[PDB]
Amino acid sequence: QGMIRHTVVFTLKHASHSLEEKRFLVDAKKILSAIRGVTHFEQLRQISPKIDYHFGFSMEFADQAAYTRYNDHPDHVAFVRDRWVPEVEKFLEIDYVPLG
Amino acid sequence: QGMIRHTVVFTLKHASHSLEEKRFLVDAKKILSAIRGVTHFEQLRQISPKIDYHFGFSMEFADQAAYTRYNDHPDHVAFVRDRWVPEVEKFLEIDYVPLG
Repeated sequence: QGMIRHTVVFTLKHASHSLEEKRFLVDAKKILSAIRGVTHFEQLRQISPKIDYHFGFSMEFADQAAYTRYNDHPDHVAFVRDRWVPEVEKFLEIDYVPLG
Repeated sequence: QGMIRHTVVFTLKHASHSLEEKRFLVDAKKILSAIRGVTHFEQLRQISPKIDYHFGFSMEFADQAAYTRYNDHPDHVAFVRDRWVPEVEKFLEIDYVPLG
């Protein structure tokens, strides 16, 4: 079936430009980009005024197997439990594959 | 300020797998990818079951000037008036710049 582009757009509970915000972004990058199968991990600022999300993470997986293996990796599980759930205010997951 | 990744996630009023759906996608690609400043135009299928959008378009602009010039291009204006507004059920625009 092929390549999957996994993305998440989000807003944190932390104040804009704070050290808490910086630390979430810096730590997420270090942790998530190190997981086997994660490719082209990018941190983004969301700039459209129409939707109320401040940031995004984007990455690509060779296939659904790699995506599932990332999701279930202990480092990802720990990150979601210990950082994402407590610090993220709101989010949308948007995953893509090439049209076909 | 730099590169802008312009994306739109959407659902059409047309039935899934129909010729009307095919034609919207085929024509959007031909029209939009030909506009000066549009780079890496990609048509995508949205696959997360959590959000109710079927497709996405993604493209990149060198800067905000190129983005604005695409938006205001007669071909884009005509496409939005004649195809997007009448055929799109719902959508979200999510634009990104590199964090940073």
